[PDB]
Amino acid sequence: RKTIIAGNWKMNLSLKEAVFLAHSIREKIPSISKDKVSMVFPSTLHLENVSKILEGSSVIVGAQNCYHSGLAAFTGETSPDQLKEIGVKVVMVGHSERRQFLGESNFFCNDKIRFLLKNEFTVLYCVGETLSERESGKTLEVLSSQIREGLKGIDSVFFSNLILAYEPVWAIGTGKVATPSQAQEVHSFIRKEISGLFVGASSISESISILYGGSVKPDNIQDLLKEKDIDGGLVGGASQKISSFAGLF
Amino acid sequence: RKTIIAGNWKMNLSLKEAVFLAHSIREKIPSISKDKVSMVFPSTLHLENVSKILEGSSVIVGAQNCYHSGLAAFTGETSPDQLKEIGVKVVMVGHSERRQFLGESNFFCNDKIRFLLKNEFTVLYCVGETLSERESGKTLEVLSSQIREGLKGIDSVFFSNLILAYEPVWAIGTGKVATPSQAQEVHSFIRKEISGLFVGASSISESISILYGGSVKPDNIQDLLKEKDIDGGLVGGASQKISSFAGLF
Repeated sequence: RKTIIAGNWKMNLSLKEAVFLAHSIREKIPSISKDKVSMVFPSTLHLENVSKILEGSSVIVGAQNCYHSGLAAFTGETSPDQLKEIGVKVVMVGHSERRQFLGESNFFCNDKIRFLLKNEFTVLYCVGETLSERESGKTLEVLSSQIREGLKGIDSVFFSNLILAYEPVWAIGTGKVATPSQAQEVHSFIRKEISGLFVGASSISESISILYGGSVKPDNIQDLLKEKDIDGGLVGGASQKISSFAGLF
Repeated sequence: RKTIIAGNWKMNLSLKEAVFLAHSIREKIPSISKDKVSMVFPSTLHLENVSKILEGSSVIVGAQNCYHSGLAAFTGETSPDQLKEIGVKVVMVGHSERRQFLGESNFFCNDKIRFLLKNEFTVLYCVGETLSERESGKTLEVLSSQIREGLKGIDSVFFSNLILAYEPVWAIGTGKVATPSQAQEVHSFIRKEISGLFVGASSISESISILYGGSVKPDNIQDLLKEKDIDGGLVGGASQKISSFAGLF
């Protein structure tokens, strides 16, 4: 099981800032990442640039979203054919901001995930429940649906290229705040749902990385990683400056 | 009233192809565009690149989509702040592929359009009805709604930066085929709806460019431009190779 520290740059950075961050990362992170996998997700407008900078390093670049098609007539969308051409082979699916602000359903996630995994991409699939869902007792039902419907029909032989993240959307500026034990109990559940997904899923459920996607910072990373089923972080704000990002490793 | 020939590269091109097309365009189109405005819309992954190539030329670059926010926490989205930084000041809203495959509503179009126009961008707003809408007699109701709800609350002083396109989605591989008179009667209607949008809209309705977005090719462009209310093209396939694109001017 890999430990992964993934920085999500969201739509927060200028191209100037992205390029400075990329160079800073390339100079520092490979020397301190050690056993941990380093990953970054720049805005699509900046991917080509950032990708050229990080070429030759151990820092993996991913896209924040894509559409489930090769080159074709889909105005506004990015194709995995376009990403592959610039060496980007990781794509994020189902981020809470996309589910909430862009109306992405489990089913649209599933079509992305099927396409990406069939075509040799790594997928970083995000799940998580809102405060209203949690307050209504729907944590289990929502997570279980996100996993089952998100991963429906995916050939088990492709799960080696699937990474999960749990976003405690309920604590995300709500301002409930999530403890490492609260995160742990969700990660254990999620891992148990993977173990039930298809016949013979026992080994895959134990090797799959499940990253924590709530608030992750140098001051709480070690406490999160100590939890048995937490395998890293999908990190927001702290990933967007070199000093905080480097502090995670 | 400007005549505009806008090429939509959709998600159809590799970065290699986009860069070759950009250089080809820069070398040829400025010498033949003459009175016509030339515009291109590359995939977002390629915009930085293409934008650098076309810098200093008369060929205008636009984005195929964006979100209605400055830099902020919207995973997967592109900000007009990011576009402005690389000199892209035109954004397309409401393309039929986005309405159909990405579920974009009139209201989500309206929020994009309000944000873009408030912040000194030019907007290329696409409208059009499906075969089922047309067959049901909803052409008027659909177009009228797309315009009224799309442009709700937009300060009239910003309409100078609004361009329209009509996509005859009903004829778009359906395979009904649209004549220049059929296009004309829609463009005249659309122009009449703009003239009713706000008090004193008479002059703006006569100066606004309304581009035809059905099948546009060197062999039918002159027949389309002869129609009284057709002011250019938003062009798909023919825009994606230099010889066909140059044939439009």
